[PDB]
Amino acid sequence: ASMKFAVIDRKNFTLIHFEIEKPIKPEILKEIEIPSVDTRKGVVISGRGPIWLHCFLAHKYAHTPFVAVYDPRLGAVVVQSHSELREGDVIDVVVEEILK
Amino acid sequence: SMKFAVIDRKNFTLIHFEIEKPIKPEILKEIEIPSVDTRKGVVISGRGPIWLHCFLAHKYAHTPFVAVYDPRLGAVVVQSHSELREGDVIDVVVEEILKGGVRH
RNA sequence: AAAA
Repeated sequence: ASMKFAVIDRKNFTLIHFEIEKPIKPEILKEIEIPSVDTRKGVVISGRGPIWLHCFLAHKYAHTPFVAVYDPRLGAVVVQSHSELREGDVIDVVVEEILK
Repeated sequence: SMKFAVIDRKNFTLIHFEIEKPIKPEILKEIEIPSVDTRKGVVISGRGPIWLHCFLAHKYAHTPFVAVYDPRLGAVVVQSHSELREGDVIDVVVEEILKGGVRH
């Protein structure tokens, strides 16, 4: 109720975008229901929210080919590469254009 | 462009980074990661992009836990393989730990 | 709290 996920399918990743309605407390990490994804595709995590929410979510998709964190300045920065891409690679995605 | 300060405690290693100027994602290919005592959890702290924080949290996932410093709260546990649970907050004040300047 |  403080938080909601939009899950968008793309060829090479699933986009997971969160929207925080009101300021969250860390106790929420114990209660959050994470979106299920196609585990054969990497994940791009997007949203305006605390660094600890991002780190929590990135860890929760570590079992996928890669995890990329959305930077509105750049695209999605690969922060974990298990089976695909390299850390520091940028995926050319504009999340604002998908959501608008 | 970015340097590390390693602060050894009994309960955790505090890794604090400092950025001299804006970094580019390419830096993640070049960064040398401080080695830690892997039998103690890690607290990550610093002023930098969310992707840097996520990159560092994953690089210390082989330790008992990874906590991310929030100046409003303390160190929020984002990963645990210890008594600590995700969403637990470690009472640290990094601003006070760093007073007087730490060599990076 | 998308460069705590």
